Amino acid sequence: IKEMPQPKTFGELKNLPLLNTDKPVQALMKIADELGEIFKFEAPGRVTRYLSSQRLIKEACDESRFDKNLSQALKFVRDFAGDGLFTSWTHEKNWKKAHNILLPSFSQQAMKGYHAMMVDIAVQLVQKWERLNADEHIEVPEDMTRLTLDTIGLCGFNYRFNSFYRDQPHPFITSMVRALDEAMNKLQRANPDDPAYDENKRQFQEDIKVMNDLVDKIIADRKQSDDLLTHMLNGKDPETGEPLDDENIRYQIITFLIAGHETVSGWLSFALYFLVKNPHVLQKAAEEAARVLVDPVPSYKQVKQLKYVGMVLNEAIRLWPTAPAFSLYAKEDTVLGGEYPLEKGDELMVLIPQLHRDKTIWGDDVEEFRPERFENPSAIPQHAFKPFGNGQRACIGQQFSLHEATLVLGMMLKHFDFEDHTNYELDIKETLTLKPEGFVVKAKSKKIPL
Amino acid sequence: TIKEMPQPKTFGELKNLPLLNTDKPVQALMKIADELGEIFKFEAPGRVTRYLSSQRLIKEACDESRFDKNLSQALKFVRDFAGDGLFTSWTHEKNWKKAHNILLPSFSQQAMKGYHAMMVDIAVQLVQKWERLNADEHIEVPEDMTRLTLDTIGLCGFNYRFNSFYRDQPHPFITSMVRALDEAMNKLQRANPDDPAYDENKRQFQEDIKVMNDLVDKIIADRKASSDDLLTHMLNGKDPETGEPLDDENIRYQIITFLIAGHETVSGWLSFALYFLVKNPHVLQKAAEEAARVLVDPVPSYKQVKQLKYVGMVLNEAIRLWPTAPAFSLYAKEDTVLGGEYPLEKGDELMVLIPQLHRDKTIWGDDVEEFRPERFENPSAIPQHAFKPFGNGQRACIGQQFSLHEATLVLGMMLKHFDFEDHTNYELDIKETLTLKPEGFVVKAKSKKIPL
Ligand code: FDE
Ligand code: FDE
Repeated sequence: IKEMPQPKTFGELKNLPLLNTDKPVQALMKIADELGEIFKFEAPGRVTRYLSSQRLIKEACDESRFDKNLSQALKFVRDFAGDGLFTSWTHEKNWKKAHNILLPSFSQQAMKGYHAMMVDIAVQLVQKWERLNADEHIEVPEDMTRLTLDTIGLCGFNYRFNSFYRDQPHPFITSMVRALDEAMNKLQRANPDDPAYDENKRQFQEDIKVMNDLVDKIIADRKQSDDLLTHMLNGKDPETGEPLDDENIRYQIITFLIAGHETVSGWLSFALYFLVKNPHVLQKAAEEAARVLVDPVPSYKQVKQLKYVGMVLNEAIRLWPTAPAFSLYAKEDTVLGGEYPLEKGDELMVLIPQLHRDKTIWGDDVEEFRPERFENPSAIPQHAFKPFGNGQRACIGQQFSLHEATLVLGMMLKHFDFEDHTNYELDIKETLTLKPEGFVVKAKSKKIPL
Repeated sequence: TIKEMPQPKTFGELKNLPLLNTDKPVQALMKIADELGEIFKFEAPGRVTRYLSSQRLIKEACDESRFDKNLSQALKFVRDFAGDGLFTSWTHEKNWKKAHNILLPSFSQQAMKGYHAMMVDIAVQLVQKWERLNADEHIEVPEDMTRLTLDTIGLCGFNYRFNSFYRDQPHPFITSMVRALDEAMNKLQRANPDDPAYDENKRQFQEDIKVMNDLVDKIIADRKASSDDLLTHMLNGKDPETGEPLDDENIRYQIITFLIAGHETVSGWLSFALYFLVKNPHVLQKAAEEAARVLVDPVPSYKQVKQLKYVGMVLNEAIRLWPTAPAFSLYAKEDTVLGGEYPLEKGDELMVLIPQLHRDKTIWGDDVEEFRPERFENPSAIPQHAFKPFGNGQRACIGQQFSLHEATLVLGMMLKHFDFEDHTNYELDIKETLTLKPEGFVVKAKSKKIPL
């Protein structure tokens, strides 16, 4: 039962200066590489422990001892998402209520309903790229969020953002980035009440009104369908017989627009990066897509058969998990790993990109992109691969993402050949999530019609 | 016949508490009363209470020899900032009867003639706000009603001007007060009060207590500068029974109590009164007939307000359907049997479900859900204890004369100066803090172009 490592302190500022970058998650990974499986991290008022090894995280994922915690990041995001599924505490009224009301919308059969609409937007993406003249290129992260925002909008709410009819980023997304960017910058503000932050605070509200105005436009377009929005309005709580409060329903819409398109958007962009940097892996998935997608538009069953594309997807999110961390707190007093005592209420952070690079589980080539590690999904021991959270607070849209990413990635491989014409150097922008910045490619159409 | 009491589904050691995990508990209890009848038991971990809905038993609960006002768990939570004020006091406490005798003079008929000028001040400000809206704009009723009623309690009670109509967003006192009242209501439904989910709530609650006290510190200090209003009786008056004036801790509680109770239920009341009228245009047209008839001066006099009797009936039929203070609690002085059927031990508590009492078919007929102001044309015809929107007995509402005069004046001038359009076909949505208000009620107002 020994003492815990800790990085450099700056007097009364503690460890806060060490995350004084636009890339805090990558700075924590360096500290993890420098200090190991666990280290203590102090801020003016907060203290947290970062876990990097599967040995300690395996006990942290035990729901008998640990419960989902709202990190200082989520408490700031709660300023515009409120008590929706992502930023809710487990033991507060609306998490249980809404979790059970929304869960039918993510069943395997609900996915069959989404498929036609997912195919709608994916065809729009293929048609955008097929109409590029020979000199033009593609901005990967921008066209992916065009697609992922449109999917969550059409399937969830029957609302058309028409992102492909906008050369500019969609206004909802542009202020959302600023709101998520603001939240992350507040984690680095020592004294958030300095007058210097008065422009920053007023812009922050300006961006929330933009997010709420769109939601009221989504609500006004309804009040003919059995989508996710019908379920928010109509589902009863079995114990009380009542539907979700209107203020919560606005909160869940925001949550799904954000969590339901950004992490999928980063995902697809990373998968395209690793393919275009590993050209043999790209032709093996291109062979599978040419084999399985035999129709002008894909069917639901065909997506289920793109086994190798799926492994590409799992190996990308292993290397770069687009939601990079989740937080826990100590239900009751306990000792961690038989060496580290924790009092009730002590907080842990699972550093997901560090868990997925644990040499002791994945072998001594953790940093290489090898999709063939997931040819045997069962081989990997429990709690070693945690890109979607843990337990009852794990990602509810866990199958929706996989189907959307697989379908979209499948059709791109069927219809285009991709050249990394600039020799792109991977640069990971951090909002609270991860995405490659300025990643561009060229796509020669294989001239297969739709 | 002595009989066992109805009780809805139980959820283990949580008892009946899961049933009220909603944003609108009073309308949920009206659903339970509708299905289990005139009385049911409701259990929570530490507490037990029985909810009454029918006049036959509620007239029995209104017997002051057997039952005395009880502080429900909701009132005990408000006591965290209302303290020893009139509303959160036990009848047997030293500071209830003391403060009651000191402040009751301020709500007399003789005081009412003095307030009339100040009420007109606020009311004219509201009229002028609506006359200066551009053609496309609309009116959010509860927000402008709180602007009116709060400015009224400030000026009439403390000679203090909140200037709520010179503000775009709510007054900061109003936001901190509602968040405090919202907290108090939500602590009632909460299973595990030490869960980390509630640290922000405890923080924010304390943040909201300091702002309400700071504002009271501004009112008290602003007088040490400078009258014969309610605050003068608080500071200078002495109790006629004991010859003691009020404790300085207690005076701070009385100012808070009157800021809350002296504007919140009147603003909801007017909002509902305006709601039912845009929904019954024959009733609305009849009420503007009387206001155009009686209010012949640019501003109304005290005598003219007392001559608006149909407008008053509109207000009474409004508050029957939606009593903005929806319940009050009682406890049993001694062991007694209620209705000859339900035995109660000494100290057991009761709750009066006022919107259900006002929905008794045995008293009001088979159209209790219809908005008919003409039930109040015959003042004597109502049975006793059938209409209890202002509490009971010695703990009844001290300002019901005050509220009625304020509400009737404002409702009267609105009818004289405007035509009201329900341009959205507004669907009634009743937000619950601990009181009742319509939430998103909006209307448009055509100026009748009558000068002031
Ligand atoms: C719609 C959608 C879509 C999606 C996607 C995704 C991707 C790609 C990735 C991801 C992730 C994730 N998620 Fe995700 N997602 C979603 C969602 C969600 C929600 C709602 C949540 C929360 C849940 C609960 O709690 O209930 C999540 C969730 C999630 C998580 C966890 C959180 C915490 O904090 O714990 C993670 C890690 N997600 N994700
Ligand atoms: C100033 C003012 C104004 C007013 C108004 C009103 C309206 C509109 C309604 C109402 C109500 C009421 N209230 Fe009212 N109000 C007031 C007040 C008051 C007070 C102070 C009280 C307490 C009394 C004794 O107890 O002493 C009341 C009170 C009252 C009541 C009772 C409570 C109990 O718990 O019992 C009720 C129900 N209120 N309200």
